[PDB]
Amino acid sequence: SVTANIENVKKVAHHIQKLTSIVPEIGIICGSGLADGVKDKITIPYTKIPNFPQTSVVGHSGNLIFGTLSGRKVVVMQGRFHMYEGYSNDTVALPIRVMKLLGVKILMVSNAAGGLNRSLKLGDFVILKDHIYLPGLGLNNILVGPNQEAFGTRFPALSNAYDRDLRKLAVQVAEENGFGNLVHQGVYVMNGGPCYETPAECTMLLNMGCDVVGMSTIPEVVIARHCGIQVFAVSLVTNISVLDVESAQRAELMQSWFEKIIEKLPKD
Amino acid sequence: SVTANIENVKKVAHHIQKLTSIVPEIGIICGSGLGKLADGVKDKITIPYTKIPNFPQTSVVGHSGNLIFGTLSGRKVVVMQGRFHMYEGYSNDTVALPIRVMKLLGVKILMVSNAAGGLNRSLKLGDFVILKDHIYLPGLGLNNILVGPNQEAFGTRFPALSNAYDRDLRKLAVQVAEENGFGNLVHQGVYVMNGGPCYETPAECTMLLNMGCDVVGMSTIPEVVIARHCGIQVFAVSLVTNISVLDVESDLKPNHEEVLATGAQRAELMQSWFEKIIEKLPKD
Amino acid sequence: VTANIENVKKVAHHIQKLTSIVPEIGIICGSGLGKLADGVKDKITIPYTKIPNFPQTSHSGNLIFGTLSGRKVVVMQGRFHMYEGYSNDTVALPIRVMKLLGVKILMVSNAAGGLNRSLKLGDFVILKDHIYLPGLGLNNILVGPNQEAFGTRFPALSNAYDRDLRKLAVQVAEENGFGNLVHQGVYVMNGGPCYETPAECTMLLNMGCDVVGMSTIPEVVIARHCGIQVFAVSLVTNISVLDVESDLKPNHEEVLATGAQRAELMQSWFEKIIEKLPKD
Ligand SMILES: Nc1nc2c(Cc3cccnc3)c[nH]c2c(=O)[nH]1
Ligand SMILES: Nc1nc2c(Cc3cccnc3)c[nH]c2c(=O)[nH]1
Ligand SMILES: Nc1nc2c(Cc3cccnc3)c[nH]c2c(=O)[nH]1
Repeated sequence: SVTANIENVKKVAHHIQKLTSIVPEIGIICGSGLADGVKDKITIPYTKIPNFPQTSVVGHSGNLIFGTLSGRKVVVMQGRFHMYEGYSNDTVALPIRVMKLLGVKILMVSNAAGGLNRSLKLGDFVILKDHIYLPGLGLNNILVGPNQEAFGTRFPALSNAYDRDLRKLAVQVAEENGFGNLVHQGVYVMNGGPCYETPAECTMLLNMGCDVVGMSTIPEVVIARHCGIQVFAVSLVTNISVLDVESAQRAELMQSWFEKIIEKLPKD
Repeated sequence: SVTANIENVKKVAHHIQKLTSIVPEIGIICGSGLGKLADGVKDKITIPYTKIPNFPQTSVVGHSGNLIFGTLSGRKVVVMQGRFHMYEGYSNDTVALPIRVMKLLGVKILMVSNAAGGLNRSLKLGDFVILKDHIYLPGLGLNNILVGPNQEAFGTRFPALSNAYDRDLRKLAVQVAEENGFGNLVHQGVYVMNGGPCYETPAECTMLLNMGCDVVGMSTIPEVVIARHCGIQVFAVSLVTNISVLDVESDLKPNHEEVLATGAQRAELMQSWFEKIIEKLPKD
Repeated sequence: VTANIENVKKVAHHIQKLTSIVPEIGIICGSGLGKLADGVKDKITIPYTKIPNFPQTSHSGNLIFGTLSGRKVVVMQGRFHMYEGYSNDTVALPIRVMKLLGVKILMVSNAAGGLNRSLKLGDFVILKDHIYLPGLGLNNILVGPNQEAFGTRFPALSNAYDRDLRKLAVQVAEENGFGNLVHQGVYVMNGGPCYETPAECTMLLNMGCDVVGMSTIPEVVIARHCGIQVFAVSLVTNISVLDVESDLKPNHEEVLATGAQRAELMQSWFEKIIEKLPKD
């Protein structure tokens, strides 16, 4: 890993700009579980980008996808970097800082999560309105280390981290497209991973006021807000958390939802 | 330290197999209270960690740890004498390797004891608390022993911990305690790991109790996580070596000498308990 | 360099060659103790940069020896915070150096957010206990081989915030007419460097925490480990926001400003405490 400072980020941004003329205004991290629908698209493999972080192979590398979507210029990250895999703070931060320099103003991110809130059902959508960053509370915050002042301040507040206006809009779109009944808003808590929670851990997290639980996202969100990118994030409830020791389907819908949100985003 | 990958683990397992012919089916990590257990082992061969290439090395005021093979209640066991605790600064790979070596040697069941403070207010000094679940605070916080590339030869990328403390082994242990006349000492509860090496402040204890924790210690969970990852069945018990202090105004305090002494007091009972459990384990 | 007896001895001896003051009280100036450094009489200033192997800061820090209310003190101007990326050994060494120099009591101030709903801006919250979130999570300053020359493998934190020093500090505030500003409570450490979200604040409050900050606990842990008595106060520089719907937010400039506002009061308070410390 190398440092996500202005110098290195500039270098990566410029290489990318030589491969495409698209200036992205919206960044999309897709998680669980569209990229096609993107029109006039060019695909850049991470492997073709000097110093861009590399992904988990098996046989297949990640891609950066530029193009348009609902008439908006977007860049899509296909292939994420998760802390449980062992990646450094700098590795996880760089792609987000590269988006900033490329022009990105809004980050949209989806993930899969377990449902703690007892009123949640399988397949529900839970818009993040706040989070609890357990690793960050415990000295593994993605921002630990010298601050890169070119991107943001030493002590960031996370006041309106999940932009309330984007949340309102997303609810409105779901409502008028007839699935407002699947959509909730709640608190996402990050478990460092890679283990699923024990029933005791789930019970503790619920009593902590958490609604859903996952292993991702918060580090990106922290980096995004740090450099002034607006954030929208949703969890797909892919399972109901088990609280007692004694104890691809929604993809099309989710894609359509993001597509219809982007179409209504206020454009400068 | 060497990565706990299949290559390195294989190498260590093979060296050990050259020093003994015992194929262990039960693995025992002696904590507080299992000091005497090591002795009762019959037909035993002792292998010092120092004689095992690439096996992690221990601390014990100079004296090295040992691996002890032999039989116990007619069952073939391997006993780890000397553990690796995270607060000592050991790596994830160091702590994981011994457990993965057991897997390749044939181990099917891991039995582990430890000492812990009593958070649940109904607990008494010297009580036995069988773990039925845990809260892995370091794991929640990105210091999970499994962080890093997954070793697929041993297990999956995203393990569930559904029945981590095998319910059948727990039921059996309760039965053995009951019929041998000490069922009144035995409880079941949730163990929470504090990374250590400090004892908890009263405020921390109060928080952990309200979190739903019954006992608190500094060990064990990492081994249990590695064991479950590679499909070994787990049985674990805490000896309550002290009552957690919840009030800043108190003058009671955790004393490591008193912790060691309680362990030594219940040691004979605990050894007998493990010995009688092993004797009733369903044998393939 | 490892904070072992050999390295600490080396640093202690170098310092002792630059000054004859044997300190009995150690002061870590946080938010509010800016002015305290000045009031120190007969003072010699030693810059960290002149001390071989002493940790380096992020203008350099200084070690200030001298007297204060007739007592011999050493003042650390410039701290080492974990969020900056410093090692356990780096944070621990200065405190271990104090031990060898003669320090018996550590006084520390910091700035914190107010979780307890009864707290007001500019209040003083004497620490009577703490919750060490990084410590619970395997990032305890003491992780690693134990340095036996300084203390035991498994330290208790029974009376970490000496009850007698707390009682005294309350008495001093009371008789000097600001007893109404002073509370006692539980301090929780957030590793940092981010301010807490409303959800995190809500969780921390329900955990039983009164104030939240990013410092102090590691030094306290090292101090208690080697048997130094500890006194620590938080200045409430902001009220924690518990609601996502609010438009109030933590502002570092307002944090700095509140600190500077109460600085004179805080200095006077530490000065009048030291004056009443039982002297061997
Ligand atoms: N911590 C946690 N994460 C998840 C996820 C996210 C995930 C996990 C593994 C593979 N792919 C995605 C889904 N459910 C949960 C959960 O319950 N807890
Ligand atoms: N955190 C915590 N740990 C323990 C232990 C574990 C132990 C092992 C060896 C020596 N000393 C302690 C026992 N009791 C406690 C406890 O109360 N809290
Ligand atoms: N975590 C947290 N810390 C603080 C502080 C301390 C501080 C020191 C340096 C810069 N900024 C803040 C003051 N208030 C808070 C807070 O609310 N939360």
